[PDB]
Amino acid sequence: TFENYIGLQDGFNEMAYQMVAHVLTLGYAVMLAGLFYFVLTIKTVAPRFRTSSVLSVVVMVSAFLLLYVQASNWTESFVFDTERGKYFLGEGNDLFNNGYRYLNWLIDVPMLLFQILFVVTLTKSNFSSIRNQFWISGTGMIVTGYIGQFYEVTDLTMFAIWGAISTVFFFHILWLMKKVIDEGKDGIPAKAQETLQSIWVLFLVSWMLYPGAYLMPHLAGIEGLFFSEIGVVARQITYTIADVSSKVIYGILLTNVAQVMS
Amino acid sequence: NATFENYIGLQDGFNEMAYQMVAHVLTLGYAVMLAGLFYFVLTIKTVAPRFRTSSVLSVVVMVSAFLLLYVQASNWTESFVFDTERGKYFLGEGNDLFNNGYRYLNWLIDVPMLLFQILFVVTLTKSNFSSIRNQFWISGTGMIVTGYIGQFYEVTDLTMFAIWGAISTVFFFHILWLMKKVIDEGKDGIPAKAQETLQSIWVLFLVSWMLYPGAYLMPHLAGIEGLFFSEIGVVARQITYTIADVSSKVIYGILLTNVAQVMSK
Ligand SMILES: *C/C=C(C)/C=C/C=C(C)/C=C/C1=C(C)CCCC1(C)C
Ligand SMILES: *C/C=C(C)/C=C/C=C(C)/C=C/C1=C(C)CCCC1(C)C
Repeated sequence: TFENYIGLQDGFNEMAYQMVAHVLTLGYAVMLAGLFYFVLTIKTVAPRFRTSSVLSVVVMVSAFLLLYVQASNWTESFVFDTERGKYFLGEGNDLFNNGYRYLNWLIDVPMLLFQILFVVTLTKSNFSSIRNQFWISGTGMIVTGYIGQFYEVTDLTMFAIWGAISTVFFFHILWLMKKVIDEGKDGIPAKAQETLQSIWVLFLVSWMLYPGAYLMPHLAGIEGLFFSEIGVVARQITYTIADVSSKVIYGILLTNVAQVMS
Repeated sequence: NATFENYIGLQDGFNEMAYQMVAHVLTLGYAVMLAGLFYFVLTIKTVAPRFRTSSVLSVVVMVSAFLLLYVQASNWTESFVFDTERGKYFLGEGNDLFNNGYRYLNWLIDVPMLLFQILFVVTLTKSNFSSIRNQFWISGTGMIVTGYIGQFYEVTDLTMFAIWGAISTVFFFHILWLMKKVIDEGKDGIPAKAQETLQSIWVLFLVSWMLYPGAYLMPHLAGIEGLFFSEIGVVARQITYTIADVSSKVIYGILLTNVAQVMSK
């Protein structure tokens, strides 16, 4: 409950509050933009690759609704105070919770992991085990990382152990994902492999922003510059930077591969 | 292995009346979506800011429903070729009507939005907003996904048709149970006029959403399939789907603004 500590203790200034709102807003705006693209490029690809576009489409709705709800929740959860000149947390149900983002990833991560297996062929690996290990590891990554965030402020020590258990589940993801890229690369045109490598480095970078934002409150030391409203701002841009990269750009690039393969 | 509309269009064919009635009801469909879009943009100012998230969601539902119902109308016109020997329309050139993908893509997109938006209007006393949303999404998505999968076996494998269709009804009965809770809970504490509208919303939700399995699963469940395995059944199902979409999207969103307008006073 990092945002609710800052939101109630220090408060949010007008710039910070309206930035998180605006960033989240264009976040769900580009989600619907990416959805428009994936529907249009469904007959651009062969029937074999149309499962990937649907997975992109399904991912687009869920990210939009998440970014949509979190944008609405952010607008309503913090009420302006006239005497102090800041926005403070207030009472209701349906308050802004960054853990809702986690539960979204619980289902979005496997889809984003699966849909490349529908684009990319597996050589010297069976589709079942790869997909099956993707599922358990990514799910195991998110659930324990979900747990650690509960101790983001009250217990930094549990925040450490739980958040570290998941980052090896992360390292599992990258260790199963690399061969998917590798084995699927050779055999198809080299330009599609170059795309696929860009898809890998993009994969690498964007998926580090999610533990990187998980480390925003305690980056400039435990309670430094980022244990403030700017650390709350910084976290929500980062997520929005990651979400476009991890989903829209990632799916757009998986389609180019599917288009190149006809 | 074959869609109901594909089999009829490839084997039996379509006489002029049936062929033009499907396009007619499809064009009427997106016309109602475009007209509903006018209402929602025009009413966005009639509610307090906290309820414009629901109105804009309706706008989003209208745009995508309009666009996707539009492509279906265009595809229906372009996918069939007239045969002068039979006086009928036959799907040609390996046109599969996209396996009704645009129809199911439309449902895949709109269903979560339709379920999500009522939480932006209605206030909850006992339930966890995030968990309701997650369940809504899981059930709604699985329903349409399993509906699209089983739709390929309606003419071929009755066993596979039943196993996927029965799975879609699991998700469906779960949605009904959820939507009933949200509405019954959101009635507490609000003016009785919005309570009455919320009940009309429930009844409308119940009936309209029921029309989709009615046109797909209930013909086989009652043994009336076979009488509809023709061009008549293709038209009857499309008309039912279109009436259901107007009710579940446009009429649904209108009543939501009426609740938000009462609570915005
Ligand atoms: C569309 C959403 C995406 C791709 C989410 C990705 C999630 C992760 C790579 C983040 C996992 C975490 C860690 C590696 C460290 C501990 C906490 C987490 C869950 C943020
Ligand atoms: C606006 C889009 C809507 C409301 C469409 C929703 C679809 C359903 C409520 C129906 C789903 C189905 C079943 C319950 C059983 C058989 C398979 C379906 C997809 C027709």
